Amino acid sequence: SKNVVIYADGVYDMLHLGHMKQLEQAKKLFENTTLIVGVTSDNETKLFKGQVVQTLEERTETLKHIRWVDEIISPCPWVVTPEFLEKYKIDYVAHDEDIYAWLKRAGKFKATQRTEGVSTTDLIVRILKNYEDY
Amino acid sequence: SKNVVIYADGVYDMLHLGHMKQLEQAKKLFENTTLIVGVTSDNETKLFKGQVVQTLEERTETLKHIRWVDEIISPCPWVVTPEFLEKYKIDYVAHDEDIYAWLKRAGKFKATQRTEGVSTTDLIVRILKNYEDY
Repeated sequence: SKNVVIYADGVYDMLHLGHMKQLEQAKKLFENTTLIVGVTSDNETKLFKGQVVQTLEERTETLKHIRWVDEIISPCPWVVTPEFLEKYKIDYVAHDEDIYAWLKRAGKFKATQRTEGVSTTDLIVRILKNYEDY
Repeated sequence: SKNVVIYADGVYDMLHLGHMKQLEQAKKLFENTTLIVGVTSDNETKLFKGQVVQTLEERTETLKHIRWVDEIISPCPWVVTPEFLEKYKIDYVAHDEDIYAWLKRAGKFKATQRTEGVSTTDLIVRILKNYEDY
């Protein structure tokens, strides 16, 4: 079947299994896909969302090693526009008032899911529990 | 050119960029390769090497998402033997008195390098420095 261009964006700070499973899900939405991953800039992420440990260059370099990632746009725009989708010939946007209503209206919204309890910060908590409060 | 089977093993706890670059280097030792990655068991790692945060299943599941990894042996043997290399038709073993002298003697040892300062635990230290001692 025809190749389908999928776009997923995010911060991808401290990349963990949860991110990887979400990228896998986006890559597998159709039989033959090109998965483009957008990595948000350092300044926009901190201004609008919150703190980031790794720089754009670090977060991008790590994603390059993930088998589902076909292309990376780094930095990506903070807000997806219809002209952005036109410019990169994106067929669907994958991700987890409604600022995405236009995407759904256009038939280009594909839902993916988050995995709880697999984050990098979750592992640090596990390490700490070897140390009894008393 | 002919396909070359490469074997790299390790713990791969809290997989980070350093691991990923080492896997990439092993995968790229020749033009056409099959990279087999061995993931050490939980009990042998703790007995002989030291503490592990993630279980075998977790460490293995994460490696499955790395683009350089063609096959995984999980758990792998703690000590590589000549019969192991025969059994999986391994051409070279890649990794960073000399218990590996027989590998070098056989022409099957390929060196790879470690990256300093990119580990998961290094990121936690960076987080903590936002908090002044005083």
